[PDB]
Amino acid sequence: DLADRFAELERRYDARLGVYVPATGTTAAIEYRADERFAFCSTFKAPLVAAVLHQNPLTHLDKLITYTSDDIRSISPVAQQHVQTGMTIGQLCDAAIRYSDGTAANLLLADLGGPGGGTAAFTGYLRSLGDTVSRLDAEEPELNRDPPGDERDTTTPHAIALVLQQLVLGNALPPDKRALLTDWMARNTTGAKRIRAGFPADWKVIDKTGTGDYGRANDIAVVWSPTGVPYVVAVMSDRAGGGYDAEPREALLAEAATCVAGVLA
Amino acid sequence: DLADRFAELERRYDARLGVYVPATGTTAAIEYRADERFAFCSTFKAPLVAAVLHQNPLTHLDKLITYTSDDIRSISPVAQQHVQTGMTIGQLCDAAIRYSDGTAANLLLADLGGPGGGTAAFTGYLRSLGDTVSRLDAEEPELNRDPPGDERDTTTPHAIALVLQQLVLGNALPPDKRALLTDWMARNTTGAKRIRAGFPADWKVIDKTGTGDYGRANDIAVVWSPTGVPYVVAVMSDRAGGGYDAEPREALLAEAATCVAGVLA
Amino acid sequence: DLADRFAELERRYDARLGVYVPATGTTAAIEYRADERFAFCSTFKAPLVAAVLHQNPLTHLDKLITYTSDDIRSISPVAQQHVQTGMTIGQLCDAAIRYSDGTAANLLLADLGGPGGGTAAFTGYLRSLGDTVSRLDAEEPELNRDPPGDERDTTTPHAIALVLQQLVLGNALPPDKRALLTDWMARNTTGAKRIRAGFPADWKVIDKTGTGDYGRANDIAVVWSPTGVPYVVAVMSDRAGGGYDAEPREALLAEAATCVAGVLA
Amino acid sequence: DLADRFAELERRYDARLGVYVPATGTTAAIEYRADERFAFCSTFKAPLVAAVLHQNPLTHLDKLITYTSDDIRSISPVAQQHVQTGMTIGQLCDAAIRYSDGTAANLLLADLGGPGGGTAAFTGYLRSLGDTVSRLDAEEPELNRDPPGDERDTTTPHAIALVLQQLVLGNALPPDKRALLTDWMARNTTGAKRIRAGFPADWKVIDKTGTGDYGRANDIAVVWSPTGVPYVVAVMSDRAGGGYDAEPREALLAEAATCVAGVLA
Repeated sequence: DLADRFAELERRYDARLGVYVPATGTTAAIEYRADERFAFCSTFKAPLVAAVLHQNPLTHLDKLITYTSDDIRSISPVAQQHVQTGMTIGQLCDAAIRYSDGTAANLLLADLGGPGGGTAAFTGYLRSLGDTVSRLDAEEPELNRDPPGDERDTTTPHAIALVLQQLVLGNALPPDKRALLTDWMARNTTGAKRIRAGFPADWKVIDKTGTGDYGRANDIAVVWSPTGVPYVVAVMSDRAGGGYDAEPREALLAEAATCVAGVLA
Repeated sequence: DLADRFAELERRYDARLGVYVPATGTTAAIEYRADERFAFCSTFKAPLVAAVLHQNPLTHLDKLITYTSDDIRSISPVAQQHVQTGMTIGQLCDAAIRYSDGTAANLLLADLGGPGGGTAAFTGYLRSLGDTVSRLDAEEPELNRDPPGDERDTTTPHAIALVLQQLVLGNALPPDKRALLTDWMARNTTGAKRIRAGFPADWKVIDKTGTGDYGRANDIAVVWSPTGVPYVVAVMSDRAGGGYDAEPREALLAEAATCVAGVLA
Repeated sequence: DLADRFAELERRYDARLGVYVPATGTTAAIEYRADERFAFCSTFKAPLVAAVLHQNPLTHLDKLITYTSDDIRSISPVAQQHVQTGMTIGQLCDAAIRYSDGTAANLLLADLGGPGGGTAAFTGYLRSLGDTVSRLDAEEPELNRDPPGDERDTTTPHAIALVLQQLVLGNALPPDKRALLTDWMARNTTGAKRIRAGFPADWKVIDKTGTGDYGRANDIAVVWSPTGVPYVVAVMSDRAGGGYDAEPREALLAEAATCVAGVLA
Repeated sequence: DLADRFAELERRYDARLGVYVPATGTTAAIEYRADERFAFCSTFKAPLVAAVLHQNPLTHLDKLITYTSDDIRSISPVAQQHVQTGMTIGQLCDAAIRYSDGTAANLLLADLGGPGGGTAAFTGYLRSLGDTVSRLDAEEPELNRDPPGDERDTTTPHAIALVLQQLVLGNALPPDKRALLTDWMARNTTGAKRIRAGFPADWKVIDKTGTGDYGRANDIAVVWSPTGVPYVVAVMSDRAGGGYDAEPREALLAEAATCVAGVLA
């Protein structure tokens, strides 16, 4: 059936594929390696922003945060420009979602506080919505470099999809803060060739990508059918065995998204 | 296999759906009511141009054709504007494909000459390409309103797909004339909500639409995978039971195109 | 001076140009041969529909009208298809506006009744909105062939623009009937290369074209600025020197429309 | 008389507008603050690509360039995705023009070599084409935030228009290399709401945008009339008085482009 093409796509792209689509009232749940651990990568920035939103008032977005030149460690296209000006929490939220700003993510983790620079506070927030599997242990860019098989900084397509469903479609945030998260994901600039490229243009797509070593390429997304029916699509992939320097294949994520669209149509 | 979704689409739209995709080297052929007769409607204008292209040298496209106001007996968005100046054979080809100009099609049939105002000459050209099923018996706009069950002005998704394959992908025309047909189909303006709306934007789509009474809506097309693999997609549909004035449902054709796209990925 | 470009366009196209744009609160009125008589041609079909709407209830649109093949005298892409079934008043309104159906216009004129097949009743309707200049004396297609200098079947850009302003922007019709006129004019299919081709795509354009002998080409339209400010643009032209068979030049109307857009910007 | 509308637009938008259109054989040059200095912003990426093309054979476009995470110090929608794989010189040209990739621009400046990371080499190339005014002193993103009144990283509408004319319309590049520059500018994705939005759709538009702080918004472009006559349109604007955080107003550039189109018609 459909689980055979996923294995076919795995051969043609030499990767390990993970797909989960939560079941709705009208459709059944799509699963393929759904409960196998994949690396969070940049996709954790999606619940991270929601974590800052959940515990703090809206005025917290206007707090100005200053940082130094030693604080930049990974790709940070926005943090590099404001070393003298500083950035507000809201600007750090925009950078972490739409541009995958690594340094902005580290500062938002620090805003959560606690041990591990906010990693313990973040996974603790992950447990509050019922995710007892995911875990964040390092910061950027260390979380992208974990060896295969290591359980640190990992989630699963099943686990990450249900969190995103509660955050965008559920009641994990008041409408209030919920529309801020959704709007940042709608104007994302880093995922044009992934799940968005696999769905027809008349489908609305909001997403948050993830990319790391060992050919790791992820994309969590919420799509809307042309009639307005929403779905949650979690697509993760790595190429463990091809080495640390294995190139990630975005086409595999886009090809799998077309397979999912064929079923939901 | 895929034929369960197609039947689950016929009930939702109160229509009869026909789908055929010729098999390539790596994939099998998709069929659903593939050998059932559907009305040609305006889709015959695509091989009609190929018949005029095939029978004449390239310089024949510069021949000026004159017509009167009585020749405008159907929707003719381009021929209606040049009644005083006349239009060349090449302009008649452009209008019949990109705008589905009914009057332009009738003049091109006259250019083929012969009995039935060129209908016998057109069906003969279809027989030369191996099409032993299709038949054109009337002109515009009579060909659209044949009663259900009548075999006049009908083809089948199997027959029309194999005809289109020889014209675009095969060698039924020399390269110079073949590129003229493909470009006219690429710049079509009437199929934005059919097969084009069912495939992702990174797939190239050239098509020719057809629409008539009894909720008739067809779309023949050639699609190109993002890597460059070509496919032929014939989608035809009617709702004859709903009556002469039944609206055609373009969403059904776009939804079926998304189901097919999921398989070709 | 904008009136120099209009005379420059007249020299470059070998034509006589007429332009009138009613003055709004913020802009001055554009005039060029504004009070010179030009042939109505198909542009009279816009106030003709308003005449049937104004004098008759909405239920009158469902009345079925029967006609014979001898009643088809002018370009009639829709009346030719429904000669056996007949057409309702509402369909005759649709045909007369979106496709410039000549036969549908004659049948709508007959619906106004009176002497001259409804021409005297129609000009009487023009007098009710304050237009003491325009006059319709013949039917289709005779009104398109009046010799130059003849005052029959003529209007002026000044007169026709102020009439159109009352019908779309004014209170000449109640809201329920006004929306029917605007919707047919918005989905017009015969004016894509005239006023529409001269304004940028972010401007909304509704129009009704006219074309006749002696190189007659007209276009009356209501445009909306990207911010929502409405304007009325009347553009008419003929080439009463190139002879009876002189080709009309659509580019002249489109070029003049870009000149007007430059002033309203 | 066009400079009065430009002055009204400056008051309407709280901005300073600069417009220059080089004179052709039949038309005179349009000027408004044509010799006043405006900030280059991203518009320098167009002649920068031409400088790299000019100094190297076509095979140099295949040279692979590698970079680190610190090379991403600005918005780089393409360079952020290929930091692991590296990008050839040709992709850097595509990214710097079609996506305004800041990091791709910095790498191309480095390919020119010399003092100042290639800025001195770039300004030298402008002097070879006769540009005695422009000057590039910094890299991205420092060049976008020079204080008002500072002459660094500035050009003029007069100077930038003549440079673009030599590169697209002149002989500053051989035909094989000229078509590469022209094709990249035709497929631009960042200028849909500027000069392109001010010209009618039947005009061909290739452009390169620029945006920075102090409300800086630029668009240099080459437009083609529907008959095929080309024009060069340089439109620059800033709102320095409103401060560093002043919003740029794209509508002003699109509105001014509509004023120019009315004159060139």
